[PDB]
Amino acid sequence: MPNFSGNWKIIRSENFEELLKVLGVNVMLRKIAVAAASKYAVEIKQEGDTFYIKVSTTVYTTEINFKVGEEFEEQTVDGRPCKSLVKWESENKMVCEQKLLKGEGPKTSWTKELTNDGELILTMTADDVVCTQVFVRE
Repeated sequence: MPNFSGNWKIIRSENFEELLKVLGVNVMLRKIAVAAASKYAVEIKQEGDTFYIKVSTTVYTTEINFKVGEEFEEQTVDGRPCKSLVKWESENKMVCEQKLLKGEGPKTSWTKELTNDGELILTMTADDVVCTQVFVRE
């Protein structure tokens, strides 16, 4: 039945550069990351509380597996290892809070939401700054 499961292709990406900036990515790389971000695809397999997610661009791909409620390890957007915990927020929104394994750094989090008109909305936060990316079904 229609849920988060499927194959998504980004259609819009607001605030990406500003986010990477908070994470101390230099300008040339930020510019390249913005370019790479327009080929963000996401594959989601969802069964109940349980999530498989492949995010990729042209040259890079990552997979996460999580169950809502259960702690799991992943990377932040700037690729630092962190412990992550996802909770539902309503029927079709989950929110994930992160804490770093080693080190100090910015407060990061992310959210995924299925909208009523069939878009997948992703937000990623670093302190005061919130990136938003919209996807549609491949």
